[PDB]
Amino acid sequence: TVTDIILIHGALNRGACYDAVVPLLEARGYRVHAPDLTGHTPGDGGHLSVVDMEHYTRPVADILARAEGQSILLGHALGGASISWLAQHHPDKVAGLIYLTAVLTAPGVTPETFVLPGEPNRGTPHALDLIQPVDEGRGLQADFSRLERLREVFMGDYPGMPPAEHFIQTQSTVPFGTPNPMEGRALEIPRLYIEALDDVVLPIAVQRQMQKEFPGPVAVVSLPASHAPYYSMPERLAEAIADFADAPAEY
Repeated sequence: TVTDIILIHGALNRGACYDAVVPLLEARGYRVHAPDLTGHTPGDGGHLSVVDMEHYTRPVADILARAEGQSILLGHALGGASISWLAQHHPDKVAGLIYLTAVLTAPGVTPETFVLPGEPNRGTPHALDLIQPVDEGRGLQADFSRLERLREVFMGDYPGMPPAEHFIQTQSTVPFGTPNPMEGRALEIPRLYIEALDDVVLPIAVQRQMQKEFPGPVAVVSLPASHAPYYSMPERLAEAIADFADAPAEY
């Protein structure tokens, strides 16, 4: 029943960031997607172009529409906020949810609740520190005065640096404010959390707090990884992805 797997980029990234993995999941027989979200394609308008989440996530919904059977939505970092939103609006069309060191918020809880300082086990002080407001506050951009610091925190995973086709310049604050609207059939959908144990953007302590705070069971797999599992262990990540799309409920 599960024909398609859809990989979804986090803040200030692009679908290309997944290139190490797309062939590995194609091998296991799926149709593999790594779209760019609205405002994440150079020359598509940029961060200000994105009205809301329905508009931010439309490129995936388009795919989900064209799927032949079921689909699996993976999200990375802020990408978790998207697959949660889509799950509620296409629960017929998606058969499982992967949150790859991603933001998973209980219904009604926004992603900033965990990005911002809070108790208990909430916030990402490294990420707020290297990501600054721009455009009178309606976009976020990295802090290029500290490039090596940017690499240590976000690109540590890359062997050796990541290519330019992986990132964008400024990110819309739309997914940050919009709460998780999941309900009903949406919550039936199986859930798995791949957590990067060595992530210091989104620290393991915050990763578990979200699983705990989320109503209902979340299956869990654990990668000894930095911020990006895909860069440093595409195989290990690809396997645990394709084992989940083989049988999401049992897994």
